[PDB]
Amino acid sequence: GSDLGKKLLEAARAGQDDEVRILLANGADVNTADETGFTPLHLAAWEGHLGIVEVLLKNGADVNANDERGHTPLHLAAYTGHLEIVEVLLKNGAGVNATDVIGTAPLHLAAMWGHEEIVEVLLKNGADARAQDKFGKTPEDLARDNGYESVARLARKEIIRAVVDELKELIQNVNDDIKEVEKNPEDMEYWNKIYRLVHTMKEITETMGFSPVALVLEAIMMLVKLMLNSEIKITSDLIDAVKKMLDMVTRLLDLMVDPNLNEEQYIKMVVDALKILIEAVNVLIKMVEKNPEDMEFWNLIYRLVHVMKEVTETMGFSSVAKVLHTIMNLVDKMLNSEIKITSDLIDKVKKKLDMVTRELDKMVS
Repeated sequence: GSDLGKKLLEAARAGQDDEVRILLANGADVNTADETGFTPLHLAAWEGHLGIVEVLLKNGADVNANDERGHTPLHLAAYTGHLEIVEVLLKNGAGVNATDVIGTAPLHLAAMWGHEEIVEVLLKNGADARAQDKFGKTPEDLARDNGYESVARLARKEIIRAVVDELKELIQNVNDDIKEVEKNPEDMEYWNKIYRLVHTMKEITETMGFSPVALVLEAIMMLVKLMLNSEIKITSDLIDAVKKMLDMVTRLLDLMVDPNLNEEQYIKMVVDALKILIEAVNVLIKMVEKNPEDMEFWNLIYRLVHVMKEVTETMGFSSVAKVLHTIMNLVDKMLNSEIKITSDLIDKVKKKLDMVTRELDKMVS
C-alpha cells in the first residue's frame, strides 16, 4: 500500500535507479501520488533523472497525470528545462498543449524562462504559439516580460506565421465570394459577407500590428461600404481594383513570412513591400482621380505615406524619407483646405511618387 508507494516516490525523487527498479519489481504502484497529486514521473522530471523517467514510463507511468494544480510531468520538465526528458515525454504521447488550472501551457513555462531548446522542440510537436493563459499572456509575452529577447522574437515569428496562414484562409473565402459576385453582381448579400470577412481581417491585423495590411484592408472596407450604401454604381473596373488590392495584400503577407536570410534578402523584402504598398497608393490615387472631394480617402493616403516615411526613416533611405516627407507636407496642406484641390496637384503628386519608385529601384538595383 502506502509503504511501497512512499518509498517509490522518495526513490524517484532522490535518483535511486536501483531502488526504483527494485520497488517496481515488488509490485509498487507506479502511479502512486503524494498529497498534492505528484506521481513518481512528476518528481523524476522535476529533479531531472532521465533514467528513472524512462524506467517509470516503461512500467506504465501515466504520462499525462495531473496534480492538484493541473500540472502534467511535461509542465515540470519544461519549467526545469530538461531537454531530453521533454523529448522522451513527447515521444511517449505527452500533451504538448496540455493546460493547467491557470491556463498555462508547457510552452508558456519554456518561453517564460528562455529555455530555447525545449521551446523549439515543443513548437516542432505542434505547440500553440498563440496560447493565452488566464491573464491573456502568450509565451512571447512571458518571455519578453522576463528579459529573454531571443525566445520572445522566436515566439513572435511563430505567431506571425500562424496569423498569415489564417489570413490566407480568409483571402480564399473572399476570393470565392468575389467570384460569385462577378457572376451575379446583383446580390448585395455577398458584398456584406465580404465586408464581414474584411472587417475580421482588419481587426486581426490591428491586434497583431502589421499596419500596412491594416490600412490596405481599410481601403477595401471603404470601397465595399460605399457599394453597400449604394453611394457608387457597381462597376467592373472598381471590382478589378479591389482584386488588385487583395492580390497585393496576399503578396505582402507572403513577404512577411520570409526565410530568415541575410541583410541582402532583408533589403529585397523591404523593397518588395515598398513596391506593393506603392501599388496600393496608386490604386487609391486612381480612385481619387475619378471621385475626388471625399477627405476620408485623403486621410488614408496620408496614413499610408506616414507609415512609409516611418519605415524608410527606421531603415535609413534618407532620399526617400525626404521625398515622402514632401508628399506628406502637400497632403497636410490639402486636408486643412489651405490649397484648392486641383488636377495639377494630384498629377504632381503622381510625378513625385513615380520619382520615389525610381529612387527605390535605384537603391535596390
